[PDB]
Amino acid sequence: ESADLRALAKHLYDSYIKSFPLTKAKARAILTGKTTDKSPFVIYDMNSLMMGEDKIKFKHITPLQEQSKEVAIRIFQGCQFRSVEAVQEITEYAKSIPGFVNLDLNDQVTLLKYGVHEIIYTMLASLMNKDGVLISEGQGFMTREFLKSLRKPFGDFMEPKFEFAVKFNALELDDSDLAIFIAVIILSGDRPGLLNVKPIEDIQDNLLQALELQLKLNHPESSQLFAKLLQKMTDLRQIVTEHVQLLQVIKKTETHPLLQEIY
Amino acid sequence: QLNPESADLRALAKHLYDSYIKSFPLTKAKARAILTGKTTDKSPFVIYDMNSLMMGEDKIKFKHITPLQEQSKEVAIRIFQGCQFRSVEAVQEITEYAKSIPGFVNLDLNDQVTLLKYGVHEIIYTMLASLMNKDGVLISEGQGFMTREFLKSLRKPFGDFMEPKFEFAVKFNALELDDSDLAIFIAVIILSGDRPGLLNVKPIEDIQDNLLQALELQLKLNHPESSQLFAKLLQKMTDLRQIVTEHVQLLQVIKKTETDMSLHPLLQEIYKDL
Ligand SMILES: *C(/C=C\CCCCC)=C1/C(=O)C=C[C@@H]1C/C=C\CCCC(=O)O
Ligand SMILES: *C(/C=C\CCCCC)=C1\C(=O)C=C[C@@H]1C/C=C\CCCC(=O)O
Repeated sequence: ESADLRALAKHLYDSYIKSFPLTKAKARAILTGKTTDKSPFVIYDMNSLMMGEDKIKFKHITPLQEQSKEVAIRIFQGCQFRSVEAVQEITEYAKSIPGFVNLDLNDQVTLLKYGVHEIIYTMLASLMNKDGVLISEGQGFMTREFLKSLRKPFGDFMEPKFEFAVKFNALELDDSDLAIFIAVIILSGDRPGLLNVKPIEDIQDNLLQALELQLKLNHPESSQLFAKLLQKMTDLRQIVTEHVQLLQVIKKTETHPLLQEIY
Repeated sequence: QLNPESADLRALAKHLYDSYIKSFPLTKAKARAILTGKTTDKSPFVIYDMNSLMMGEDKIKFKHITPLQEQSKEVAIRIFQGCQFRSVEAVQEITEYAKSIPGFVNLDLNDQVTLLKYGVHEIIYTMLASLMNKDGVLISEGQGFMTREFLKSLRKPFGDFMEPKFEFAVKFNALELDDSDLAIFIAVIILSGDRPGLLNVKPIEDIQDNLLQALELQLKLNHPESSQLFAKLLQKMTDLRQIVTEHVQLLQVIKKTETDMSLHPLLQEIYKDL
């Protein structure tokens, strides 16, 4: 049924673009030249960040008064706001994956709950390079060295992912490939608390076929790509528990009685 | 049917299965023939308590897995000293298995040592799975069987080193893999490239790309019904990591709780900034 897989690939790609504003393609051009011609505001140091707040006016996160008086905190604060946006973008895409909405409600919640981080890192890679990462709509670009520049637990917190980004992007996958790759991550049957694994596994099984095919056609040239891709999930889990430990440390910091609530 | 290029890969599969057998005494075929009690000559002595723990050392072979030492007042540790030496032995075998992997000895010496460094544990847990069933694991090479419940009780930290294993084992054994499969898979594992500090990474990838192809053909030929087993097996590699990680974690605590216990240079050198 290799007529079914190619149609399931298109559907997911179609849905991936509707649910996600900044594609991997759009993101790439901006890290190179066909910037539309409208280049991104490079945040390279303190004064570039400060000035950043009003030019790119990512004053969605930065608004809130009583707090924003210690730079790196206002930035982490940022990474959180956008992550919350993304999680609703992921949830929506998810609901586009055939069979998902038909699963036991709890499991949908459960698969989403345990799979959004793996998916946020995966796409964060679509938007970063060895030296930097696109922020807010693609308007900005925060430097890698400026990130290590942050002090306390912040200094290195992003550096883990930069290393993961390089390796992952070396695979040179495009959105066409990522849409399917993301459907697989969600349909993971080893998520704790699941109640009906058979359905989920069957779905991922059909997704893994559609991906294997996608990769063969999209990259005849590259051998065993499918295999190196599945192997990356090992990095992702490992990267996701670590980030989960730094959270632990920042919780040796002081960071409203309705903000932490949402998050 | 079998195109020239594919036939070239079957050769590889048969060469590793051959080197695998020749390097590992207790294969999965033997281990299952023991665990599934299809025998009256291959019956293991079960250890599910101190009593039989005492019975076991008397009954089954034991040229001191736990070397020179009078009964170090605690079983949970005796088991561990033995469960330690046993691993150093596996790295030995695994190291010999590697050498047979085509192109592996032809690599920068420094890289060989690193491919193992990271690959040795992911492999020990893969194979240890062959010696397990939901209820326990074989010891002494089939001669004994230590029940999963006895272990889980050992004590304070010591009763926590084995759950992850049984946890993986039952899920991994679920794939129903056989020796000729494991041999190729374990070769892939060693031949990573995604391993840290690997000086020359390219050559590693060219060898793995091959091992991965061999595994792909093998699994399809050996499991015509197993839909996407190739993939399902590759994902299991992530479980392999959490197990290793979590272990390292447990070991450090243990490196503080028990001041008189000894690791092993080799075991420590793997963990040495792992
Ligand atoms: C931000 C930090 C924490 C996320 C919340 C954790 C819950 C326990 C993350 C980080 O540093 C790595 C990924 C995210 C970044 C946020 C958005 C990425 C944008 C990718 C896109 O949608 O194109
Ligand atoms: C050894 C206990 C029993 C194995 C019996 C079979 C012999 C034929 C266990 C095991 O397999 C899982 C953990 C431990 C050995 C593994 C690593 C040694 C120390 C490194 C560490 O994880 O701390």
